[PDB]
Amino acid sequence: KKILIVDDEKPISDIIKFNMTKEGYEVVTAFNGREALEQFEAEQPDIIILDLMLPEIDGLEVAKTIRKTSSVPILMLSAKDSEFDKVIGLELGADDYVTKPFSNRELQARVKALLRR
Ligand code: BEF
Ligand SMILES: [Mn+2]
Repeated sequence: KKILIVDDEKPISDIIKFNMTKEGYEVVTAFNGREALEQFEAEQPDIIILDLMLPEIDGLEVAKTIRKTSSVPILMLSAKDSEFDKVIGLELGADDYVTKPFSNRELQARVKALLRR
């Protein structure tokens, strides 16, 4: 299965990529919202892990845009942790929302859980 990881911080991106690889997933990466949409269209990932504070296009806009055409599972992963952030994320179409700092194992488990549907 193929995961698109969207995050503008390379160290965070790398950590997630390392862990999903070790899990057997094919990983594709994007470092801003424009790249996220471009990779989504080119790669057709099975699941997107989606940072919110991004250059070019923010994660909410990315999610809103993707949802015009696709029901691909989206897991938002953000330092933004307020009630408002989580609720708007989910209402815009995120299937799950995980906050930074995060557990690698819990991220793994939630990806498996989302894929399971
Ligand atoms: F910049 Be992500 F919203 F932690
Ligand atoms: Mn960010």
